[PDB]
Amino acid sequence: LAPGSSRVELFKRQSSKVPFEKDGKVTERVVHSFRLPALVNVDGVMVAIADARYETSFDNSLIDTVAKYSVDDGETWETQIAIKNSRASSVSRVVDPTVIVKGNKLYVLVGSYNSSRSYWTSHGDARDWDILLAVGEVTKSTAGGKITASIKWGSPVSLKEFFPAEMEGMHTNQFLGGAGVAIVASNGNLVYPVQVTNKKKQVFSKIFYSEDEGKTWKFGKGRSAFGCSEPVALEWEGKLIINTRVDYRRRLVYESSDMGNTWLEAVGTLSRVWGPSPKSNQPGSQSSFTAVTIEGMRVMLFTHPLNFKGRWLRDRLNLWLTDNQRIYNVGQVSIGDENSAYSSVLYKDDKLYCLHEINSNEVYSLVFARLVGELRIIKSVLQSWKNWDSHLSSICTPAGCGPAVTTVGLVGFLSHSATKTEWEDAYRCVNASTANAERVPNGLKFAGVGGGALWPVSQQGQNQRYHFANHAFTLVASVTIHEVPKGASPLLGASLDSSGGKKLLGLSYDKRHQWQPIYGSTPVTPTGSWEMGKRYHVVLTMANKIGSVYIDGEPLEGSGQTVVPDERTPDISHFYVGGYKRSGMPTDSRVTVNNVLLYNRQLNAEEIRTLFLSQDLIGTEAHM
Ligand SMILES: CC(=O)N[C@H]1[C@H]([C@H](O)[C@H](O)CO)OC(C(=O)O)=C[C@@H]1O
Repeated sequence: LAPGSSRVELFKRQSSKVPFEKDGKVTERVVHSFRLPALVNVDGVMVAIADARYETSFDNSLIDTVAKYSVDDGETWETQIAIKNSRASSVSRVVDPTVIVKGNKLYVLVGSYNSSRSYWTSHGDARDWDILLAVGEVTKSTAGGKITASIKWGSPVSLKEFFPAEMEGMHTNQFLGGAGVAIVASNGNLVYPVQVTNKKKQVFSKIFYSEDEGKTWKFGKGRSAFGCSEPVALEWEGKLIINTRVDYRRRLVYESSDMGNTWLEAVGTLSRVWGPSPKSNQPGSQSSFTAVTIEGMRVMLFTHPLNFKGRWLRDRLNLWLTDNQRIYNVGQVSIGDENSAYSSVLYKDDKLYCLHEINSNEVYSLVFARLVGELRIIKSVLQSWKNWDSHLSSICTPAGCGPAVTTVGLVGFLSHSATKTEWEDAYRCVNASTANAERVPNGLKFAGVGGGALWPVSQQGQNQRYHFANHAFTLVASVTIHEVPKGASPLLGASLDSSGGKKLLGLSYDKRHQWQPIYGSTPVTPTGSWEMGKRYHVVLTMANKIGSVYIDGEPLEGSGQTVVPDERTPDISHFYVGGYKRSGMPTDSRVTVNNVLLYNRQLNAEEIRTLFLSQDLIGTEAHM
């Protein structure tokens, strides 16, 4: 982790002690491993909840739920056991503690097991399982001229009575919380995203919520796909966003406007973006996923390990920042190549913290980190986002003023800034690589075999921030052709393969001064007319499997065709700009490209016409 940042080993493996209560007797007991961090703020007191695995890190062993709390931002802590297991056997355990804060109360939901030695999803029945809720009340005193906190943990109550034997077809077996930190919805509901099994041993996610302060609970009727576990959720613009774990696959993300009655995959923003390993073929993880306000902008924070080592090692814990449009990698929170899987991020009084695991030889500690550097970076990126959105929106468009340039769904913008080999994203998330490029105001001039710029889509590798483009996009640019080509040459497009030979949608230009719009695999029909040196406005749109190509605000003749067979979903390799950037491709595009914009939707007619009219006003050169 970053410059200026620091940590301590707070929950220390084989060292920290907790008050182990059995049969009315308490003994300070050393704990082998601590896992499943949840870090929250209750009325100014920081509270950290986790598993205390007494003798071993094996999942199916002796576990109580431990809590530490601090009134001085983590400088000093008191320690308690928030929830004890049944003591029925040497493997009795309360597990996957999931926390909600409302007023001065901490709602903690745990699974409770008595004697099984096997993993929960493997169970053929529910005989060893219960689902419990404990409430902790947090009070503060200023006696003695100091702040003293205390937390009184009530007895756990079983919520089993609220679990229906049947759901939309299936028969239910067990459920648990998704671990970490859940929420109170804007309407006051307590909301836990939960992981549920059926008699087929399939796992799936749902919304489990209470409209009466936790006295009664209900299930939404919809669900995730099968295979989605450990769900984590936040509320964004009136809707729940449910971020799920999928072992051996990319993470799936869903939105619901009705407490889980209906679930829609968020294909246009966050779903399938985050991979659980470099090859997305290893176990997933628990993730922190919260909505916060920083310097007045509403955003989301998300953590997940990169897992270069594989299996459940889960090294290299990374933190991400997004506004539901752009997706920025803040960086690695953990240190070196240490194993570091589960985590919890907290933003309190304009300070950022992380409670996370470190794992050596299957012995786990939780470190408590002060993310000083990470918050500095975050605030710089958010400033950049605000500044450019402000710039675009402040432009008085050719009428007094016409309609504003749209920033809604604007994800990336290539304009004046660039280096010898990169065209820089003004929004700072994804740069394009270049070859044979010369800098010019608000863009690049390209020439020669192998020339052009490449804006990676699936090529981003593990984490694919532009996976929305396989469902809808609008890509815009101003282009100027300097030489008549020998035969069709490319200007702009979306490629389905690494070379650019198989295109989803694109535009090329030919020796007869015609345009060559390319609609999927359809045979190309040249059309319209172009002139050398003239600056043209180009827009490619794709939505609902149909692509269109506009020139100067006007649809090329024949635009509006099918570019995706309704069976399949595309896997776009990259966008190419100003050529293919492939030496293996024989084309030589001699062109200047300025002001490339990528939106995560199909722009409408008015929007398209406004961008056309304000071409010469949107560049970044004059304002840095
Ligand atoms: C009850 C239980 O076994 N929980 C385990 C959990 C589980 O797999 C998931 O919460 C449900 O599918 O996974 C992990 C894990 O480090 O990957 C830690 C927990 O020990």
